[PDB]
Amino acid sequence: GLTEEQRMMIRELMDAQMKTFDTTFSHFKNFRLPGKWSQVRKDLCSLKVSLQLRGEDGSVWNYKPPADSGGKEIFSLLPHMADMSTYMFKGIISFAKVISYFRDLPIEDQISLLKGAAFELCQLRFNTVFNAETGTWECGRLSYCLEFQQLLLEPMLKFHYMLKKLQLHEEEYVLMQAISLFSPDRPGVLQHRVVDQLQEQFAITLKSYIECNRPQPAHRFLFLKIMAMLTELRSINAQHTQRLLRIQDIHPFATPLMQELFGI
Ligand SMILES: C[C@H](Sc1nc(N)cc(Cl)n1)c1cc2ccoc2cn1
Repeated sequence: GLTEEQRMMIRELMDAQMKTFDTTFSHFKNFRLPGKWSQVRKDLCSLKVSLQLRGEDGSVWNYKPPADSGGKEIFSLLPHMADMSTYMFKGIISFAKVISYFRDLPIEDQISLLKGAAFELCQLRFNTVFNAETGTWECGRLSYCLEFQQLLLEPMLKFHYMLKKLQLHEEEYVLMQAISLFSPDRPGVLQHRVVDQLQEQFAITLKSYIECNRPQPAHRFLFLKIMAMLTELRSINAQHTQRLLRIQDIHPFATPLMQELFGI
């Protein structure tokens, strides 16, 4: 069964998540909206989605993006998306700051862990508003709807659908976020021991929490189907840091906060 320590660890996680996650994005506003190596900088074709705003008043605005052609007109969705990253990243920074195990680390190590994990916890805070029947991320009054339902050739997508299929609980979707924020192997971490011991506690609690609350055959090898997911999320996260730095190197759009995160 679960111990008192584990129960208190999940409760601090769940608490921090409640307090710092706006699942309806009420406080997301005043954000922008669409009015050589380039070769590759057509990295934007992979992250292309149609966007929908409802008002409230009953209105609907819908944006359908263009087609890679000529050159520009594809950046037409780099300012708003950056606004969304910034809204997200701040929720993720508040999440970390309000966990005692995190506030206890030295400042320089908090900054290391945030820069390693911000993406990963976003993409997780995002799987839970993902709708895999319609392929869309329901962000409150905002929708980002995916434009062959077999092009999960896109890592990110192939990872959103897989994750979704697991039907994790809020306690899961939370512990996976601890496990990923506390990675000892992140550039610039000093207290590599403490952090490794912390991760190790978060894992064993996830594993107990599953063997305690999921006896069904569908849930077998789950804890591991989950750990491998995280290992994968680390890779997608590298591939996109890189992709994102390319776009930025030729068409600067990162907010200050994203500059801090990526050390620009
Ligand atoms: C906002 C980013 S895309 C993005 N595009 C850029 N050009 C730069 C940056 Cl920094 N981010 C995003 C949005 C959603 C919505 C659902 O899942 C998501 C995962 N990531």
